[PDB]
Amino acid sequence: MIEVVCNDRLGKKVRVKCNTDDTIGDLKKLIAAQTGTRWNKIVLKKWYTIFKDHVSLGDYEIHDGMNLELYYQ
Repeated sequence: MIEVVCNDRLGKKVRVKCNTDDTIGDLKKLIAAQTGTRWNKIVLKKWYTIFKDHVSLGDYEIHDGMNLELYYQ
């Protein structure tokens, strides 16, 4: 299992729950299909890494309990 906190730099705090097996596309939908912040305009990047759907929480060094930057524009 892998927990990922989606810190809304815009002005909010929304924690998420997923796992290594999960992918970027799924994660994007996890938040988008909850708070309604889309999955395209939303800037979901941990520190500064391009989160591509063709992955599984690994290419960007993912751990079970980390924070991610969430910029809304």
